[PDB]
This record gives sequence, structure tokens and C-alpha cells, in this order.
Amino acid sequence: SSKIFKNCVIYINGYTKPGRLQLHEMIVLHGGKFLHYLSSKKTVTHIVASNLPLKKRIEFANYKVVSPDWIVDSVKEARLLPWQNYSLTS
Repeated sequence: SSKIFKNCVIYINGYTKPGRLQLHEMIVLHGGKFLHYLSSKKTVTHIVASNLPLKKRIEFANYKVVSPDWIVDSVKEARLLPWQNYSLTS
């Protein structure tokens, strides 16, 4: 229980470790929200993914795209870590 991820709406794209359900639980337990699908950029704040194929680099251009480590390490540190430190792209 915390509010680390308050004001975060996360969408997880593709395979991740930890897995989707485990990350969703961590997000909800620590104050955030998640989406099952991404119909628009209206509310999502961060995309979580292990890697980006070219087509995904295009689709998620101008999105904050970070590794699942961002969720894990933030929970472990009891503090929201800078998303840039976990960005998949420069």
C-alpha cells in the first residue's frame, strides 16, 4: 500500500518479467492505474515494455516507454524513480 504511482496510467506492451498480472497488481496496490488496451493516447502516461520492434518504435513515438524494472525498482525503493532512467529510447 502506497501512492508511488498516483496519477500514472500504465499500459504494458508485450512480454514482461515480472508478468502482466504481477505488474498490474503492483501498480494498483501502489496508487496507479493500468489499461488492458490502448485505443488512444488520451489518458495513458507510461508504456511498459521489455523491447520495441520497429513498428512499435513508430506506434509509441512520443510516448514515455520504460522497462518493467521501473515498476519493480520503484516499489522496492518505496519511491517513484525517474522514468527517464528506465527509458527504452534516448
